[PDB]
Amino acid sequence: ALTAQVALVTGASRGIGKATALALAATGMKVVVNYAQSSTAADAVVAEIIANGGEAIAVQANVANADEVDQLIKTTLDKFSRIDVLVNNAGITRDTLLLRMKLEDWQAVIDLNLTGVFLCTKAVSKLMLKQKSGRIINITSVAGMMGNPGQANYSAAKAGVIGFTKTVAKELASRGVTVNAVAPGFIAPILQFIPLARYGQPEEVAGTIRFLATDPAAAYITGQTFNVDGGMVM
Amino acid sequence: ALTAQVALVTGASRGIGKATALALAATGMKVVVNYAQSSTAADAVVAEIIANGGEAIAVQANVANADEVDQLIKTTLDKFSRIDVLVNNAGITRDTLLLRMKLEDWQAVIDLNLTGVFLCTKAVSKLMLKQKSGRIINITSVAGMMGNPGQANYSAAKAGVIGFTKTVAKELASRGVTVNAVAPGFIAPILQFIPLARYGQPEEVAGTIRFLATDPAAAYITGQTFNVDGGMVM
Repeated sequence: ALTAQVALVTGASRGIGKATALALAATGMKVVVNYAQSSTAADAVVAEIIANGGEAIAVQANVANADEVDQLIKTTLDKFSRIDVLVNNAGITRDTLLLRMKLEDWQAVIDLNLTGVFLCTKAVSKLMLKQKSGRIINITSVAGMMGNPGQANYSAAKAGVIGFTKTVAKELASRGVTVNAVAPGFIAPILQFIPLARYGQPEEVAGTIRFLATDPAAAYITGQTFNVDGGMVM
Repeated sequence: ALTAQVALVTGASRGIGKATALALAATGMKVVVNYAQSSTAADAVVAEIIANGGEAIAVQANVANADEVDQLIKTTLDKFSRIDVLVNNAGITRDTLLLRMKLEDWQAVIDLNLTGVFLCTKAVSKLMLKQKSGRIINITSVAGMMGNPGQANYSAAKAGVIGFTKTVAKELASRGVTVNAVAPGFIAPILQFIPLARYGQPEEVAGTIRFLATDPAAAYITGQTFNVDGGMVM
């Protein structure tokens, strides 16, 4: 039951991750609020969760580093003893046109946004396969789907995440574990590409993540990419 | 509020349509259960909605016919005075290989599955534009997305619905009206194409439709095709 389930959300301190943490806890899930450096933001997310009648803890971990991913999971299990949903939300950008892009700026975006997804997903997969249940939601981006100048690294990483999602969905499906992606568009030069003529709100992405993560209907949904983008892609 | 909102569901007497009527009504919406020739079954859907504390009426119309569609809308408006969501679920199959496919069987499938969607969507569009709110969900099919031998007509119609969905999404967006599609897979030879290794249940398609139709998060979602297919397409 949702009130006994546990969610791990990476980079959950602000924006989409914060809203996702709040949304998941609102369904009754216990939530691990992961952060890299911004402990204060994370503590405030936890506080809000507790104020609204839920449980949560803030755990520091840079999810580009395997060692720290292990510890993030370890701490999550110590406190809550299980993991039911993983939301891979941690990411960075280092925008620059291709011809100016330093290797380190390519590599840092690949390391966290793509390899970080591999590391966390591999770590929770074993747990989910054992208990024969689980839902994994990877945060991709419209940039990954349509391309966007100045983001050759970010779009490569985010598209990588989508391909990774489809494969892992197929690997874990026999145990009923779902694996999906959510693609936010422009979330609070731009509006001409957004039919709904406004920026999205983080709650709107969070609500969609929460549908995939917790709705009984989404037990039969896996390997998909759900866009929350005002109509930007299709 | 959902408790004062009105949903029209076409082809609602059984299967995905019936589960959808029940799901929307459980959020508190007043539901019009449209049927063509299954009045007894439609009455039973209405009864169950009412028995669970909701509001619904059954209304006869063959939505392939432009006149019956306007009568459907009129009766709906006479009773509930507004339409906030439309679910275009009515459809038929006339399966055969292309080389044996009679024009009449091609045409009948195009008339209901694609042209029926045009008629209902246009009819409610003006209502939704004027009141500056509304959500339209078109039921498509994985057959329209991937192709399926024996279904040149059904796949053409259902792909058409998707292209239609995208255009209408763009047209109605400025008023905040969303237009999406839901692609069911195999819903209760075949299982090799479904990673989750089972048939879907009607309630799982209905819950996804209900999310798009009623969830605040889905206000920023338009022009999308949400697959409920156990992973069949990606």
